[PDB]
Amino acid sequence: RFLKVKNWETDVVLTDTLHLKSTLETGCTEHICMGSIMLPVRTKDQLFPLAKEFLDQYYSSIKRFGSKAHMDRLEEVNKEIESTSTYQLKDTELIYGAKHAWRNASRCVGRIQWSKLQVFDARDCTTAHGMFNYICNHVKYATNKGNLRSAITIFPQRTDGKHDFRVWNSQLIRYAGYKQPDGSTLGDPANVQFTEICIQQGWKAPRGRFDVLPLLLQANGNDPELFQIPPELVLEVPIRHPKFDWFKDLGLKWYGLPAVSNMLLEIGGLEFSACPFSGWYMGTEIGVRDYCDNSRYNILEEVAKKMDLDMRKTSSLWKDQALVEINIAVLYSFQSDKVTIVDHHSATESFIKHMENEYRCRGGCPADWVWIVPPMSGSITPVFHQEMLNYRLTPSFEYQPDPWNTHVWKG
Amino acid sequence: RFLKVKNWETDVVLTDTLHLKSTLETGCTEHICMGSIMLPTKDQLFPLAKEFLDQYYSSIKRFGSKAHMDRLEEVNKEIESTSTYQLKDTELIYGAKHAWRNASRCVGRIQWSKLQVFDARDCTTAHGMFNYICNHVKYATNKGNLRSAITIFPQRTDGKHDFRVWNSQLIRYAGYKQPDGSTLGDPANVQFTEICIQQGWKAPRGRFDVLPLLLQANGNDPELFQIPPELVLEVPIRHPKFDWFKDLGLKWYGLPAVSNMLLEIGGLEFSACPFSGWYMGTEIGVRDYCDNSRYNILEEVAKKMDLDMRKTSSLWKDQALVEINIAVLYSFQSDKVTIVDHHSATESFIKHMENEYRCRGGCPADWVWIVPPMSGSITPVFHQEMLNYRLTPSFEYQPDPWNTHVW
Ligand code: HEM
Ligand code: HEM
Ligand SMILES: N=C(Nc1cccc(CNCCc2cccc(F)c2)c1)c1cccs1
Ligand SMILES: N=C(Nc1cccc(CNCCc2cccc(F)c2)c1)c1cccs1
Ligand SMILES: C[C@H](O)[C@H](O)[C@H]1CNc2nc(N)[nH]c(=O)c2N1
Ligand SMILES: C[C@H](O)[C@H](O)[C@H]1CNc2nc(N)[nH]c(=O)c2N1
Ligand SMILES: OC[C@@H](O)[C@@H](O)[C@H](O)[C@H](O)CO
Ligand SMILES: OC[C@@H](O)[C@@H](O)[C@H](O)[C@H](O)CO
Ligand SMILES: OC[C@@H](O)[C@@H](O)[C@H](O)[C@H](O)CO
Ligand SMILES: [Zn+2]
Repeated sequence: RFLKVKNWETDVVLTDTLHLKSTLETGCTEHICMGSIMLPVRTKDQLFPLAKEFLDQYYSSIKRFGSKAHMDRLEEVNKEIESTSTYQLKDTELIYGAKHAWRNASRCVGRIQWSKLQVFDARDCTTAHGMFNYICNHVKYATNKGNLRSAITIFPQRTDGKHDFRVWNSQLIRYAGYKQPDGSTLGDPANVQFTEICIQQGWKAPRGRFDVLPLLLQANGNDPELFQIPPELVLEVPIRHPKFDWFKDLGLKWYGLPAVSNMLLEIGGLEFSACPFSGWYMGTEIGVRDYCDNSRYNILEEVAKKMDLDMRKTSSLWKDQALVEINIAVLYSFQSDKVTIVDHHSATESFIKHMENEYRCRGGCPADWVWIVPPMSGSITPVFHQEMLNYRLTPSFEYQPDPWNTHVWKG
Repeated sequence: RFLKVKNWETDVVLTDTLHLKSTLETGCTEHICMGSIMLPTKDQLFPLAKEFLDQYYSSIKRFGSKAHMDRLEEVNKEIESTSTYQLKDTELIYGAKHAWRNASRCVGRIQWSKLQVFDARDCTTAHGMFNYICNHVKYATNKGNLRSAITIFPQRTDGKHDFRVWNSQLIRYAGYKQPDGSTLGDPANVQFTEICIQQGWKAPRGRFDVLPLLLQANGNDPELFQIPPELVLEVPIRHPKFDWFKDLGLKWYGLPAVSNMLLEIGGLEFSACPFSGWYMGTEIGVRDYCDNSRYNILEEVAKKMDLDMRKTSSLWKDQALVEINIAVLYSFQSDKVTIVDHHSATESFIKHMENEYRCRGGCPADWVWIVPPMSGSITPVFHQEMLNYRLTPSFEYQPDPWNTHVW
């Protein structure tokens, strides 16, 4: 079967066949669309078809499908599964699987970059101190003094589910949040619960507005351990505005390296529960979401005050006005400090070219419109006008529950 | 089977049961979400009529009463014999309000119970349609203090005698493809403009020519009518800070009135059912003015603001976008023509979703359409999970009549 998507700005029509390869399910049915819902231990039985399907995809991409190397590899994996109940990926297959999980990430606007990903193989890691060292190395390589390079570090896969590797942090670099007795929050409200867990575990909290959290690392299903990233490895940008000289006095800064550490990477039925990955920011992530969500740093009022906008009525668009100035400031600052960042115009235009290329060479590009459209100026970006099809391909990044909700404490 | 929607800003979780009542399909499957796609006989009729009458009688606390059973029998009788049926005035009104209530893409539904229903089922000719429409325009405009209204023309019979308004909105501007190769006026309406011309309209060929009405009664050939200028309230667009803004020569009309949809009630189909409310400001300032395939004025505005248009990362488009939208709201407000800003409208909609969950068990909502086209995440709907599903009575899309009509 074929499916068409149309761009309503350009009338360009594209044809999807890739959706035929989708296996995992969406949450939607013929009677209900779940497209705006935020959230979407294996047998030998289920494992061999997953491995075969993956290895067939890998062998086709290297133009060796049905070769002797292909056939021998299938047999080698089959034997390993029934003998040891699982299997190990070769290095090339791991690299391919990690890149493809990114290529297949339908909520990712940055996928034009998918084939340029540095893969660090950390499957020989055994302790949390080992994990600390791997993570430091990742951050230093990815940071590259501001010329950010995409990277992923892949700790040992799941075995019985009782020996998981996990990074408890939601991002490798992120700011603490502290709920005060009077009910206000100091620092980042998104991270209060995790900050509380760190303190409980022994972290000496500085209790300021931008304290970089310590790493909380779990190796081999053991209790997690606390480490501090060396400050010299944490690149940060003070935020200032090109015209508004009072902007600096808001005391804002943000870190340069976005590094997601709480997702699960699934490759050929194997589950990599610790797989921190990093790229670079699109400006709106910081200027719109981190700074301006009511439940995050919530700076809109203070900024509009300093801009002396008319705040008596929403219809003066004071929020919209302040929003734009803050976002200009974020891009200005990163650019001035030579730290990689992309604006939402550049990013969405690049995504449309990526998507079209993918339709032509791959037969499709699964994409989640709700997530691809930026959180400001939606319709003056080309993605707003682009119909998209959302489906799930493997290899993939998947959500997993926060580990404090599942961990069996050893004590 | 019982479904939860979470607001990620406030943590409020609501439980949806209303979706189990859904009849029509979504376009989605368990393998593919089509959430962002723009357009996804007598035997068929009695179940649809029964389902409708059941909800109607339930709504007036008379479910399973003799009045209920009697009407079911009566309509049954009437379909058996006539192959269709007629709604009582009360049922028609209820059904129209509920088609609005059920419109998953409509952010303004807090208003749904306040809809003036004009029954034009006695209408027979295009001149008659013109008269009803003028009366609707004048009633709804109410000198700037806009009132929601729908005018309902006769229902489909054998489908060869359709009433249709060929216009996509009652009031809209013409578009003219030019020797130049550029488009003068509104590029969305080029095709319709030409049809009007080719039917004999004498076009002024300006930037903001109010289209004539192209009205089709009883499956006959459509006829042209000019809406009395005095009934078309228009707003000149100026900015409260930029004195130069007025020199752009921008205006818009006060009355948004959709005329190309099909109203489905209890299986009956009302193919001409023009309906009107009032604007959310972004519709004009973001979409009408700034879409690339529309008036596309971002470049000229940015220029008058002397912004650095060298780099996308200066956010010159974004800055100009906000100013254009400030001007739209200020101009409508200054002239006392009802308008709602996107902050106000989306705040209302969250309150309405909460009412509907509390009083009806749910509220179908299409997040892709509900979130405004600017400043998405600073409005509360951005953070609100929504379930989309199709309830009847409903408004439905239908093919443009010129593709279908046999002249
Ligand atoms: C190279 C620069 C990149 C940019 C600018 C970028 C941009 C983004 C942004 C803006 C989002 C949405 C984030 C949010 O609102 O929470 C996102 C989602 C995502 N991207 Fe990227 N991306 C990049 C690289 C990467 C890399 C290197 C990977 C993994 C190898 C990745 C995988 C993802 C995934 C899995 C999501 C979805 C997260 C979820 O569902 O919660 N991206 N991308
Ligand atoms: C009273 C003020 C109202 C406001 C502010 C309002 C707001 C809106 C907006 C902004 C849209 C999106 C339109 C677009 O982007 O093209 C919309 C969609 C819609 N509204 Fe309303 N609405 C109002 C009243 C009404 C009324 C009176 C009806 C019907 C009786 C109605 C039925 C619809 C329908 C059916 C759609 C979806 C059209 C489609 O799917 O293409 N609304 N509403
Ligand atoms: N630019 C980036 N941003 C990014 C990419 C993927 C994921 C994320 C973080 N997503 C947060 C999702 C989330 C979590 C908790 C609550 C919530 F509302 C939303 C951020 C990158 C991070 C890593 C590589 S690129
Ligand atoms: N404020 C209004 N706006 C509005 C409400 C419903 C529908 C519309 C017009 N929608 C046009 C959607 C559309 C269709 C086909 C192609 C396209 F690009 C865009 C506008 C109202 C119109 C009537 C009552 S409220
Ligand atoms: C409820 C809704 O799905 C939720 O707010 C989504 C909307 N779109 C998003 N898009 C991105 N990129 N990131 C997000 O966190 C969200 N949040
Ligand atoms: C392709 C995409 O579905 C399309 O551009 C939609 C997105 N959301 C929208 N939302 C509204 N309210 N109106 C629209 O016309 C659209 N267009
Ligand atoms: O404070 C705890 C949160 O940071 C955490 O629960 C995240 O929201 C979660 O890891 C998803 O990002
Ligand atoms: O916490 C809700 C959002 O504000 C948050 O997830 C941001 O979008 C994220 O930090 C962007 O990178
Ligand atoms: O033509 C595509 C859109 O610009 C258009 O449908 C507007 O969104 C509409 O006129 C707003 O009322
Ligand atoms: Zn769906």
